[PDB]
Amino acid sequence: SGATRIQIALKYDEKNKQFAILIIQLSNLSALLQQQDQKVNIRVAVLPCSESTTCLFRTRPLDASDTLVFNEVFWVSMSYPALHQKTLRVDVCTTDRSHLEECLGGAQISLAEVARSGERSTRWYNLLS
Amino acid sequence: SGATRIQIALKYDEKNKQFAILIIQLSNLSALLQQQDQKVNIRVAVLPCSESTTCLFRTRPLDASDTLVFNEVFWVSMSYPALHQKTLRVDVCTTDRSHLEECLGGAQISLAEVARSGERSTRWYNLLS
Repeated sequence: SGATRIQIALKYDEKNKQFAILIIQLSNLSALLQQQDQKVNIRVAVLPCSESTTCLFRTRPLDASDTLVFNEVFWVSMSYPALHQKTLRVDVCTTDRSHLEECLGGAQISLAEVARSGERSTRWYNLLS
Repeated sequence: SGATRIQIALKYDEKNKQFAILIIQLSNLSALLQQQDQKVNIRVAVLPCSESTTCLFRTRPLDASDTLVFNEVFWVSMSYPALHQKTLRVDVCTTDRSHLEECLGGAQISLAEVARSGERSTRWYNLLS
């Protein structure tokens, strides 16, 4: 049925010493989901996790659909040299009133080549189980 | 201190419907490897694994060193559409004196954005322990 993909924009803000992560959307989510009516969120982790900062984020949950748009931004306080040692982990997760994440697949994105300046990069990433 | 990084070149060859993975070198390997007189190899997986074609590759082992150059190229036979669904999993592994193949760290590289054109990308990728 193919790969599920997530589109993510990334941008560093040197003026404020902060990194922006824009979770845009999922495509071909049908490929990753067998059941019906499920709620989906995306868990975002900036790894390895520095203990003097929040490194774990979760989108709001939305009704599963083959294309699914979140458009949520997450800001992380981090210097550029520190940012370049990091990897971004994003996981598509199923959830219910039990409040247990069932994270069915994800991507990992080395941040070593994030630009210090200029425009955001916006790329599609395959999810792996 | 810092991330160990791997430098990898990627290029699709549409004339022969094949994909090239050039494992160039490790950098700052001392971040992940403290033990002495170890030999190190790079394991390379194109996932998910179409059990027809060959998915798993592995460099020769070399004596561990903070900068470590391999320059090995692995060729994968598959059409661009199939390649566009895959993810590349690379790991830095020791070959212990007792034939343990325990792995120190790795990276995950979505291939969704490899150019059919055959434009050669050469990038550094952080490794997560």
